[PDB]
Amino acid sequence: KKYSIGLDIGTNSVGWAVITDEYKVPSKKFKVLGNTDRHSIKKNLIGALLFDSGETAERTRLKRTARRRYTRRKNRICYLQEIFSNEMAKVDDSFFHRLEESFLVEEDKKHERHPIFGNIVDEVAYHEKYPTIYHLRKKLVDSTDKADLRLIYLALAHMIKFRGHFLIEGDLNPDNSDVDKLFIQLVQTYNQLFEENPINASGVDAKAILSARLSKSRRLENLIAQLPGEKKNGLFGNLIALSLGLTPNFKSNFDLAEDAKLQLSKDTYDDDLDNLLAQIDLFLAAKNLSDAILLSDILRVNTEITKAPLSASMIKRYDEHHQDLTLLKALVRQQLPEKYKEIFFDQSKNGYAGYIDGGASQEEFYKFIKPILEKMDGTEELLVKLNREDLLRKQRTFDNGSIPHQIHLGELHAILRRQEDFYPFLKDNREKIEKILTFRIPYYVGPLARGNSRFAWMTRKSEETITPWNFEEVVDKGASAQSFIERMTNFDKNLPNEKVLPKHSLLYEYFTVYNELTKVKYVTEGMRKPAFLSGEQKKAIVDLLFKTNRKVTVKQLKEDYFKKINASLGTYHDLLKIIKDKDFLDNEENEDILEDIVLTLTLFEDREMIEERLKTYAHLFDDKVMKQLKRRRYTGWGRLSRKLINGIRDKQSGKTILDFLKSDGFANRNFMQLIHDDSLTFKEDIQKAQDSLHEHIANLAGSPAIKKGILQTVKVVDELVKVMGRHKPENIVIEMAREKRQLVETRQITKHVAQILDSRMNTKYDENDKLIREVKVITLKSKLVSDFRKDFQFYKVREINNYHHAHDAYLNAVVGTALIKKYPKLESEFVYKATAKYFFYSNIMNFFKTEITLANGEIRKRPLIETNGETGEIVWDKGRDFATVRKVLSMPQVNIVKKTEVQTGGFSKESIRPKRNSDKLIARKKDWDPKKYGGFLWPTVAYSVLVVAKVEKGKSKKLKSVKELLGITIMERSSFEKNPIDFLEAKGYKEVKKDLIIKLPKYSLFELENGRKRMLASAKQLQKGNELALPSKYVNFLYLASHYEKLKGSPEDNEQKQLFVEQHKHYLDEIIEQISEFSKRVILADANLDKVLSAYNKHRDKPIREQAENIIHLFTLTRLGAPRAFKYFDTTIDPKQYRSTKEVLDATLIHQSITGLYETRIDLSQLG
RNA sequence: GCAUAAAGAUGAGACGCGUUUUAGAGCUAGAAAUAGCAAGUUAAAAUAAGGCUAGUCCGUUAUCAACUUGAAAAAGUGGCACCGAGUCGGUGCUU
DNA sequence: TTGTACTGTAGCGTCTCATCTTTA
DNA sequence: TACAGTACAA
Repeated sequence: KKYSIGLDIGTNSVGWAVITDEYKVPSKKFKVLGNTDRHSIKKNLIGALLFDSGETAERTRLKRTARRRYTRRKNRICYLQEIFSNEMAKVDDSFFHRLEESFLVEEDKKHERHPIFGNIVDEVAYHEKYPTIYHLRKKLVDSTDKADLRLIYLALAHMIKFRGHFLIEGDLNPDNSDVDKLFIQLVQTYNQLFEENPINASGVDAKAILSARLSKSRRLENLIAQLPGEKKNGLFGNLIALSLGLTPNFKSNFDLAEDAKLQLSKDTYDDDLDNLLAQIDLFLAAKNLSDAILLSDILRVNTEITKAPLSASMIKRYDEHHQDLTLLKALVRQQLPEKYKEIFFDQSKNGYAGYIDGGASQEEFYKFIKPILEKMDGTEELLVKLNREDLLRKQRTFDNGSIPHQIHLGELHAILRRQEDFYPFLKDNREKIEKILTFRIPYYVGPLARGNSRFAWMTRKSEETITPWNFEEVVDKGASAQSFIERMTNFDKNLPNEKVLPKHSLLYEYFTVYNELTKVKYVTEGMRKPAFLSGEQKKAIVDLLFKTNRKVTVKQLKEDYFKKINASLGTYHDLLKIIKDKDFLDNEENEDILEDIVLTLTLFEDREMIEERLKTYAHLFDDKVMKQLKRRRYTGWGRLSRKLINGIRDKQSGKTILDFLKSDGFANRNFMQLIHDDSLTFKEDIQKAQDSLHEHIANLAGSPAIKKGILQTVKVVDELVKVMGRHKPENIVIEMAREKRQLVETRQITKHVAQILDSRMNTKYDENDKLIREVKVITLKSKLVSDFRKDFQFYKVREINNYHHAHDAYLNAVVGTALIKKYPKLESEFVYKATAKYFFYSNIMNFFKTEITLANGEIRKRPLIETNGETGEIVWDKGRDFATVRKVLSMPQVNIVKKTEVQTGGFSKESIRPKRNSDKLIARKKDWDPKKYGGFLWPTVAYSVLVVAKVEKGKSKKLKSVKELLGITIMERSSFEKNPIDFLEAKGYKEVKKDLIIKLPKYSLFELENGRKRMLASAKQLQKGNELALPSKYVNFLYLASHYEKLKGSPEDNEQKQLFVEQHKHYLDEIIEQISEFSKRVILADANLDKVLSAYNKHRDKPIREQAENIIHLFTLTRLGAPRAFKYFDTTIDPKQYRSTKEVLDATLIHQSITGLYETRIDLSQLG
């Protein structure tokens, strides 16, 4: 009467089985609903549920940030146009409207088709004058003429729209660092500080380290070669620590005024050089070198002194492109005149035309043109330009990601500074335009929402619209920066209402050192029995050692104190070398505000909000010591709150928990032992400190991929309980996969299972016990059932069918129950040192084996009947039990369910196809007709919809009644579910029968003649749906065959398996018969099938291993799901696609429940 | 609990490309189908259609068999034993 | 004039910062 | 892998 549910959870499957206490799987007649004639169907209680993998929220987040970036960039351009509008209205007022209209075709425009100047002659004169935008930018930076206001807008908008990265946070200016040589300036500044003035000889110094990975192995030698040496690490002769600090902190080499540990930084050189900058320079020339190295790396050499180096570099790129284009054209004319048409005219060959007008990248163009350029002569400098990747370049390439925003800011500042005198409004709000360019939302502020986002945490002081100008007096940056951290650091697991402390808390580190000092016991001459460290001894250990040094050694008790009378307190040592007062550290009277200091230096990292938090302590401290504290910075958070640390007194000892850790006398108790005890009043308070599955699924943290596996397992268990007449099982057996995103997600998809199933299943209790254990949830490791498979010839072959999930589940259930009934006293080990446990798990399994062999090559015998022994009940019966297992594995009917899903995601594929006279193109925008503008293709159908209505076909318009499938794409889903009838009537259908509309998601199952099933992949595509239930003998033979010598068993055993697979060669022809019969009944791919037969016939002489391996490959023909392309020995067999859904409109639609036991068949041929 | 690993999540702020349509007067010999030649590097705009609480916000993760109640949330709906096994069949009790 | 049947398409490279988490 | 685009076949 009782039973047990076995489960095998995966990332793409949930295998379920129901066994009774003698390992048989029962079967029941289930009621069939619907309008078909069949009223009851026999089904076995074993099966699997398949689904598509659950996806992480990553891609959605990336596209969301891209959306926000485009919105904010368009807002930047709108701010700049708002600035320009009043004066633009006085000169060519339609200008911004033409720029907005630019995308439209010639007929859709409402102004002249030429955007910039609004007529042909001025537009072509402009494009002849400035071939690129960079010519215009350099002209506006350098020339001193009053320019047309439109050109000013074009340049400023081009800098503001595409504006470079923000990684370099210093206020870099390139014009002081344009030159590649700085050696003489650095050496002059050196010897006016270090009065030597030795004989010196100049040399270029920036590029010389750019030749290699920047390191001293070049530099010490080259700098001694530059300046005649009196030192080696402090010559100030282009030493690398001036260019970039060392990544490990190291003290100053030939220091200027004070000892300080230099570091690689772009955040602290404006502060940590207070050896001078708070008391007053080599470091000026040093930072000039520091700019110079990457600036020469990212700008080409400038021999003319211009204020716009980036525009000049791009002009140089353009000019060399033009020269090499002319040269290459002439050369391929005069040497290879038949290749000229292919290179410069055919735009699909990766030539020059395919590099400009086609879609070939620079690398593809180089790879194509290298043989052409090399087989010629006179093309040598072009070849070296190609080897340096500098041949026929473009002004906007993939490697413009190195330009910092400072260079664009310099060019924009130069343009405004030149042109302010002729247009006064440009001078009146130059700062505003520079702010538009330079502004970023801080990462700790997040989206600028008004309470309508689920991603925002910002709090605003006022309620005005946030522009880049009033951002500092509308956003409470302090509170927002706080909430950026507070939303992330979780509460403690015990009292989930208080935020945890920082890990560098004095209280938390006190807790840690006292916790792992509490259970330190010393055995010595002074006592005959071991005693733990008393509170005085723990005090002495902390006070002498921890409060002076971070490392620990307990031996001071034996060597000093008894005559005299993974632990650290790092923050105490830090604050003792900063404040340098031991009193104010040991003074607990202000320890709360000391923790406030630690908390603020943990919450905040941007410097002035740290100072903002230390305004309130200005009266405690003098100015230089907050200059010392602001440089300190703490990272990481403690695991438990302050209420558990200091907000509680025990009702028996009278002590706070940290007082026990400080002093619990002898018989010391640690933190965990304290809170696990109920005689001390902690456990009941923790239980008092403590309601839906769908949140319990989430706050048990992990990716949203866990939710599918766990939740489908839970719903399977719920419906399986419902199937058995609400009678709860006595066991549930869980695969755990303990001893690869699939495996780590799988282990997360198994860890939660025992908790959720035990909490859901066992819910009734009494006054004597607060849970009556009724459903023992067993946890098993995969090794157990894997050894059970490989030890009694129950081999799995994953390629044949999806029955292996259900079979694995059944195996989990049988070995789990048969394990705990043999060893009842070991419930507390499975039911909800490493080598010893490994040997335990290795030697537990042998009780199944009739013959047991030790690690001695000798024999012992075990009886056929296994018994518990504590009570004589039989728990395994060698014989009928193996017969039962083989019978269950050989069953042909297993409930395999593909979970039907309404598809969600992108509207279509992301590439934008060119224009065509086609109706399949999806409009990019409401007014943008794709016949003129192009659009997207491959839309994704959300779910199909069976309709039955009249359509007006024939040039004689009259109503033929029709019934056909229709694909409701993700774009149309909302407009369809709003009102299906009007949407269908807009699709042309007329007199739609509203009650006959059937929503069909993906993998909707239909049954056809001969029991041939098809899964609806879309309105225009089907999938295979049946399972080849190949008998157990053939799968055993195939596993023993395809792994022919990699089996690695003991010698005589693998040899007799060798002769067995040799002796049963006819199984190959029998499996060919099985696949041919199944594929002629259900797969209906004749050409692929007789290709398979012919390829099998032509390789009958091949060895058993290779033949069997290709037979394993052969099951891709009959597999459930999409038709795939497989290969035999030689031939690659392309799939027969099921590319028409006319076939299922007269079939039996099957509505399977999650277990698949409850069905609702709808015969579609009786509709319309 | 801490130290020593690794693998993975969730969120925010930025950058550079790419694609698309338009603008950058193509010339000559010609009924031309055309053929020769010249040119090519850049810009604007969009970058899920869109939505309304109109924010420098939100729009691709998760959830979803059918049927009966329920706006929704949700709740509810399907007899058993035995002999067999080509995707489940048969026989026998029961209302 | 419209159903099969075959080869072909399919947005991606980072960077700065936060916190977590499970399994050894 | 599910559409799409050419190119047979009615």
